[PDB]
Amino acid sequence: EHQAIAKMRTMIEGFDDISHGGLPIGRSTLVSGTSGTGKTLFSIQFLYNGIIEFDEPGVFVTFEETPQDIIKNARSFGWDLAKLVDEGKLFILDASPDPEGQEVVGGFDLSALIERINYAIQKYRARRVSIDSVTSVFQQYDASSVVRRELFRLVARLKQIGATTVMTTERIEEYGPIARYGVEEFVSDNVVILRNVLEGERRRRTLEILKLRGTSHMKGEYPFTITDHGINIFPLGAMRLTQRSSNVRVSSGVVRLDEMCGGGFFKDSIILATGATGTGKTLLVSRFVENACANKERAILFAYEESRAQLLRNAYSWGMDFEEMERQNLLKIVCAYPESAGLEDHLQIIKSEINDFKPARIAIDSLSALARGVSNNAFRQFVIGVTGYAKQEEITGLFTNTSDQFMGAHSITDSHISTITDTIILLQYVEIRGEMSRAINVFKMRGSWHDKAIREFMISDKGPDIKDSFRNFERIISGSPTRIT
Amino acid sequence: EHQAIAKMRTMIEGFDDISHGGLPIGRSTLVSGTSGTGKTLFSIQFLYNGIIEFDEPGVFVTFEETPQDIIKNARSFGWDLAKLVDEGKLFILDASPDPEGQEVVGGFDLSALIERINYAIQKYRARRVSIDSVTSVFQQYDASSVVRRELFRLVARLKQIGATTVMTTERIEEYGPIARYGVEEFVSDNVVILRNVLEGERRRRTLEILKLRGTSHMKGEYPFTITDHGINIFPLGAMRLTQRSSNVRVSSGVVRLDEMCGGGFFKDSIILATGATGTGKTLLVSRFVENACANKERAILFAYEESRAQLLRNAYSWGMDFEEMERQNLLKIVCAYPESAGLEDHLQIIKSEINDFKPARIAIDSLSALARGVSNNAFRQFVIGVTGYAKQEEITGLFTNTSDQFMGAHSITDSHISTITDTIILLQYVEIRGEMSRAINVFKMRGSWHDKAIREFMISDKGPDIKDSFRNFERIISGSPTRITVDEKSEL
Amino acid sequence: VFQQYDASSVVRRELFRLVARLKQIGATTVMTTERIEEYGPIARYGVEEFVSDNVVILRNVLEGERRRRTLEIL
Ligand SMILES: Nc1ncnc2c1ncn2[C@@H]1O[C@H](COP(=O)(O)OP(=O)(O)OP(=O)(O)O)[C@@H](O)[C@H]1O
Ligand SMILES: Nc1ncnc2c1ncn2[C@@H]1O[C@H](COP(=O)(O)OP(=O)(O)OP(=O)(O)O)[C@@H](O)[C@H]1O
Ligand SMILES: Nc1ncnc2c1ncn2[C@@H]1O[C@H](COP(=O)(O)OP(=O)(O)OP(=O)(O)O)[C@@H](O)[C@H]1O
Ligand SMILES: Nc1ncnc2c1ncn2[C@@H]1O[C@H](COP(=O)(O)OP(=O)(O)OP(=O)(O)O)[C@@H](O)[C@H]1O
Ligand SMILES: [Mg+2]
Ligand SMILES: [Mg+2]
Repeated sequence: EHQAIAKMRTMIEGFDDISHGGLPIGRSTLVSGTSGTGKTLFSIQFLYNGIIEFDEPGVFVTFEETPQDIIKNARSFGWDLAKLVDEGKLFILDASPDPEGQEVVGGFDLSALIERINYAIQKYRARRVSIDSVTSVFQQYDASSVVRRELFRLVARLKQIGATTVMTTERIEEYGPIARYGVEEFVSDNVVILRNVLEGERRRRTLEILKLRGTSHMKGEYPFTITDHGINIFPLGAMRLTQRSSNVRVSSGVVRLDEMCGGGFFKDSIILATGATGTGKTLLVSRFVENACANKERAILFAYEESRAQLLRNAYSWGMDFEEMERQNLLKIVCAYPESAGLEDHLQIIKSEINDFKPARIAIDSLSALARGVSNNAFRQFVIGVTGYAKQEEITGLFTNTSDQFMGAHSITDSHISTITDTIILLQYVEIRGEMSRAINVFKMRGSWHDKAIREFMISDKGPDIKDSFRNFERIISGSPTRIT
Repeated sequence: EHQAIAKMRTMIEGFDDISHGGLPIGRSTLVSGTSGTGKTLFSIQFLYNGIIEFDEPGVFVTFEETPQDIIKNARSFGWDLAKLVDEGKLFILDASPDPEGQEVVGGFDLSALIERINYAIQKYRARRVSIDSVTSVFQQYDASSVVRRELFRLVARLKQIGATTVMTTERIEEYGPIARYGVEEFVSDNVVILRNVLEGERRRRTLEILKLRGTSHMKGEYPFTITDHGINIFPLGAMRLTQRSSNVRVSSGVVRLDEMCGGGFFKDSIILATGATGTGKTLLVSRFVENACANKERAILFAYEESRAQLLRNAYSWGMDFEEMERQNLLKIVCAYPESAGLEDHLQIIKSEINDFKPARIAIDSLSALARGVSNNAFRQFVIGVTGYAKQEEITGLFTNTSDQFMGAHSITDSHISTITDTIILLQYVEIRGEMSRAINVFKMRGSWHDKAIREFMISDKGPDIKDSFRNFERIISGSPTRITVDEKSEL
Repeated sequence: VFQQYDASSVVRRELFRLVARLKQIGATTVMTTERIEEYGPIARYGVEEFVSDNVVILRNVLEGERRRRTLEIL
């Protein structure tokens, strides 16, 4: 044809954005990865989504797994392929070998198979084809050049037939050659690499479109997660800087704080509370989560440092009954150890729960605990993710950070998140006469005026009481002021 | 079946959590690793727990070790296989070669072996199968493709038989190919990798479930230990943030402290005492452990810096008789150099002893010492483990930390554990008039009010005496203050 | 000895034969092997590791021009 290469949607979450529309129609895409990367799942989801969203029949050619198994496995994702096979929308073509045995039936090899796939295609009026582990077929006794030819032959016949195909390959090195024979890379029109990178005893799955002959696509690796719903990719670099921005205000749950912020936090905003350990970030969170219930709004408190029970003990000791918020179905507590997941996973759990609960406010107690272990770059990516999501969803977010050093801290954040944020509330210890007092300061607020004082404050059962500034002192920011008389 | 694959529990501690229920029934799981990683043990434990806990017979196929040796080595874990063989619950089928000699044993091999296996399975009504090192079978003269097919044949036949199987393979590189031929990884539906990673001159064993076709499972490596009870895995990432939390108070063993903490520590709480060397962390510990005996409760003191003798000399000089606490069976001391093991080992020793003694209190004199060498992330993981265990077990835990720099310390912890902890007791030196005095502060307390004073304190034979704050000083925290007030008293 | 002209599988069989006969005889044996890399495969043919009951690795590590010998029971 005379125009811009057309793409078939995969409907696999996030993939069509990365690929700028989908898989190129009528050509085949190589998808390779090491064991357990999700090659097989990709290729099934491509067919399954075809059938269920466009009523495009599919043909799935298997060389190793058994059709019963392919079917059985899909149940993991709540997919009934046996039904689809019955309705004639899906056809799994068994090309695996005889557990029993013979060695002279496939002397007509590529040729013959190519006929059965063409027969199947015509028969079911197939639009999508997935060949699972072509690699395993020549893993009979071949050399690079022999593979290049067979692959080419196949790709080509399918091109003639007009089918959009997904071919699956295996690799042994996460960052080494693209597929086993260092030849499939160049014979396909498109290449997709699925990686399961190790790094620190944790595993991180990434998907990469290495090339799409004829169109554009997002470059590099994107994290993804295999869930009950199959492959889920987050193109964190595909999120646009187009979030809605209002002037409406909301309370912090602490009136005086509201005053200092020039009448409260903005609804559309990302508020950061930083401070040495024990300064009172968590008390603010409690208070901010409570204010959303007293106004009959839903709030989620994602906790990564305290148990659901402890959170309740400490909250109740500050007034506020978290128990009720729970029943009233106005407040939801989560709680998990940063270690019980990858940032990718965490991010999704968060999104996920936000979707099932549709909160108005959200508080993540200690981003600084989520940064444990992870790389700064991996972590920043996470923050932009959760931040950006809350921002485009009109949810007001309160995030917490504990600074590594009490008193004398020379930066707002050790991870340098402060720019990714709209409002920064800052808590610090101040040594006043052999005692450790606290001080709160609205460091910055983006669309408002806010107070510039570093007010001292106390914590009682009643909660946070913000008092006055240390007017008669110098170097209050050092943590060790110098009362000047 | 219209259901997603079901799993068989291995009962191997920690494994069913990592594998979300067990191994997939009717399929085979490839377990591979380098020499001495624990392959053979995993496979034996899988059959053993199969028989002892569900009365599911097992067939163990062996290609290299002798049935007598497999039975003999299992005695290391208190397992009498010879008995089970006897009662027809376990059947070791010997597939090893005879120390004499025959050629061309590749063909009939698989097939014969397969009905030998089928025969045995059918004969004993086996539900579980372990094939030990299939690897060694084609290690007769083969190339990758021949391996791939043979494997496939075998797995397949077993699938047909309906057996849940554990297959074992060797590797030569800790992070190299999954299994010798670079082919086994793909033929198997499930793959488990046992690693015995070096690093420093210590070895750390990890288990990873790489893939389970059909279901979910935890990802990554998990440290485990081989013990007299076999493989023991700690899914430190599977521990849930659901620990019970009470408002009950308990004493620190120092009244004045108790006041400062708004009436003593919380029963449910992790306490951290920090400060430069010689400030008295160990004194606080001793006192905290004694307090649990004087109340006839059990306490364990895991010490990593002092001998059991030294602890006793120093204790007695502070009053408190550790001798009695011992006899009375209320106090138990441990002691061990951080270097005499890996963090995984330590964590387990701690847990183990907490189970045999059921303490109400526990103190670890110096986390800081356990941090010697180990990486920060390995360490933090360790702390969350001991910390969380303590917490879900209602045991009050006091941990100690020596800061790397006396005076001027700008962070509570050098390893940044301060967020993992409920109450923080800080000890510091204060230079006052050419002399080194001490100060004690309750830096933070999660559920109470605590005192914000940086009180000076002395140490005598009576123990710790907490005096008053340094009100007329600026830069206390810095360790080197400055006195103030320029108006003594004059006329009108 | 097999450094005469052999491949991995031939070595595994021969070793196994020897070790086996020795165990029958009732002897407690120490068998020595060479390696070329201080941290690579355990022994030459990457096969002796699994054929023996116990494995001990002697290392002589370089690192900064000094040499440090270590013994490990693997
Ligand atoms: N419901 C589920 N929830 C979470 N993860 C799942 C679920 N089902 C399967 N998985 C995961 O997905 C993986 C499946 O990968 P898959 O079968 O797609 O093919 P593959 O890894 O590409 O290739 P191979 O045929 O070599 O195994 C499993 O290893 C497992 O980690
Ligand atoms: N009932 C109470 N009465 C007086 N002060 C309290 C009370 N509860 C807590 N506090 C004070 O508040 C502090 C608790 O801090 P909080 O739980 O708000 O979290 P944080 O400082 O933000 O974070 P983290 O606890 O992880 O360091 C304690 O140090 C203590 O001084
Ligand atoms: N009771 C025990 N306590 C602690 N460790 C033990 C005990 N018994 C055995 N071990 C350890 O476990 C190891 C046994 O490993 P195992 O026999 O399970 O198989 P392998 O290493 O997987 O394979 P192979 O030795 O056949 O190459 C020993 O090397 C030893 O380190
Ligand atoms: N009988 C005593 N009388 C007066 N002071 C004592 C007595 N015993 C110990 N001390 C003092 O207490 C200090 C001992 O410190 P302690 O045993 O409390 O542990 P630490 O400071 O926490 O840790 P570490 O000893 O490893 O540095 C000595 O430096 C000394 O000044
Ligand atoms: Mg907190
Ligand atoms: Mg000490």
